Amino acid sequence: CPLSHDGYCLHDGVCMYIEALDKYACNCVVGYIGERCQYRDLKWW
Amino acid sequence: CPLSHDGYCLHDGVCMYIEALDKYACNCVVGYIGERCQYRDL
Repeated sequence: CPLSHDGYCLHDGVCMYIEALDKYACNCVVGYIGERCQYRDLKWW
Repeated sequence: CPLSHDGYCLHDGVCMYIEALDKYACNCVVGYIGERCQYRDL
């Protein structure tokens, strides 16, 4: 996830290093899913 | 949307009642796809 893009992850998410995923990905807010959190999971609340 | 509680259409979308079918529809905002506007179309 582009650490310079600034607004790469959508819906108030934040690009960072997720250890559990041992990668630099989008850390979305509870509910959203997808590479940049573009999708919403209505089954997850 | 006569519904008392807000949130049927996520992401600033407006809801509407389709009498003929007793079904609810949503008027998502541009860039949003889905029955209730869940998906952002990039």
